[PDB]
Amino acid sequence: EIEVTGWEQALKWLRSNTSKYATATSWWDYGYWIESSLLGNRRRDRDHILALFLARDGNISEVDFESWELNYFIIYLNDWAKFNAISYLGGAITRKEYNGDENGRGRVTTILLTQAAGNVYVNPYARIVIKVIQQNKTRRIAVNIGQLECSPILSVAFPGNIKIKGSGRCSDGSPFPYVVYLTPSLGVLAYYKVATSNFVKLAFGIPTSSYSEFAEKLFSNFIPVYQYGSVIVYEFRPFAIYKIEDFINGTWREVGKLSPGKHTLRLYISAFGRDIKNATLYVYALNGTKIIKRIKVGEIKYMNHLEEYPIIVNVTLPTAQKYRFILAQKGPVGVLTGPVRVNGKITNPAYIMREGESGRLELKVGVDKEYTADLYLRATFIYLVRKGGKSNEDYDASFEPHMDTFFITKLKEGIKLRPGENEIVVNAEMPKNAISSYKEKLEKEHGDKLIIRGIRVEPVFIVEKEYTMIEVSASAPHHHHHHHHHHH
Ligand SMILES: [Ca+2]
Ligand SMILES: [Cl-]
Repeated sequence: EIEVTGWEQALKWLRSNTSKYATATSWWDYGYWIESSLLGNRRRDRDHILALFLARDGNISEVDFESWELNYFIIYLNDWAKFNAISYLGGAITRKEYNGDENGRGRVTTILLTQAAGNVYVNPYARIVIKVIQQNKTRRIAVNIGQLECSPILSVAFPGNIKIKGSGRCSDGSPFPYVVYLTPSLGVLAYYKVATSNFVKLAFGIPTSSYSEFAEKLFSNFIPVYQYGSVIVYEFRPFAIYKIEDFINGTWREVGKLSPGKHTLRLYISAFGRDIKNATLYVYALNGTKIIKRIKVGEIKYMNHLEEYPIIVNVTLPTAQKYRFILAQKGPVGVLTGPVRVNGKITNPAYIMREGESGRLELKVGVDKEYTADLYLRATFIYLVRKGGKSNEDYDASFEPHMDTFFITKLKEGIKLRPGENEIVVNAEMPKNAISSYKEKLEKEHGDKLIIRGIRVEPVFIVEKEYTMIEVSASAPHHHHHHHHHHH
């Protein structure tokens, strides 16, 4: 029997259900041979940022995917096999842990999977058997790896969230710094530094985080829209609502569906990687795919994406099949649909111009709807900052990735974009020192601890953009159906 990975089905899905201007990304380069007119994103500086997302948890894992115009993020269960690399590249583990020190010793297995085989979990190839033992009025998890038995730091069974401590030691006496997650069909064995990583959450639906509320927020930013085999396609919503409360007969109640009529709602907002600024809230009433009313319900001048707070609104919802909550604010749209030229010449679309340069810049960009855009030149620095070790060459070093973006210069106000391809022509001036200036700043701040991994200079179209925060089904509005005998 063939092993279906899920990839063939997932790409087919993406091709049939998403805009031709949508951006998908992934760890693995499946699909590299697919031909497009698109010079945009369908998936090595960005590797550190992908890994930063996947290998980490909480605040530091909040990467600004919006600046990439990211639409879909593909999670592949088989990436456990690449997880040391991802952990290393994302700053979760040291070089030593990643693949051994200079004597090939000390390497760590970040993620191992076991298959449920009734009451017990196995991986033949790794010679692993995980089982629950009952001894001394109590439960414990035993991980057997060859002849030695091992006690995980912590184990958590799902469904349940049933926590159960252990020693973090083997019968050997030797350390066992692993966490176990038991699900109905998988047993995940994770090294402690990556036990609550986002990959573990999204690959295996484990709702754990070292941080309070973080798993719940994450799941509103990444919506499973399709799955097959070992592939889950998540839609990215940078601004999302993870919990709504209706104020009902004097107390707040968590709600699923909403009835038409007046409501007072408390919206719990998760902002992922970027702040809310000068934002308007809406509700769009929808019948199927038709939008029948747009209602402004609020504004948010500013919310910090690391310290978000609930928002109270009052709304009269008309009758409709479902309600879509929208956040509108400034952000990027447009995918490059042909090559980019400076002064007649084809240039790199990731490095449009060097500091000091000048000239006619020619872009062709595709958008899904009409907008009025401003065009900027935007810089992106992806770099590493050594944490630990006494040198970039020391094996006890880990490297923490960073991504800073800033707008270098505005090139044009009030471009009218049209659904489909748009040809754009403008005069462009790179200030000398735009890049070097920032490079020096980082150098001065971090010293030898700094490794720059990528610098980009990119054209970016800024518009009032609509973001989908959540979709809520309407409830039936009342309240025998013999009315239809001998009808039609
Ligand atoms: Ca956040
Ligand atoms: Cl941006």
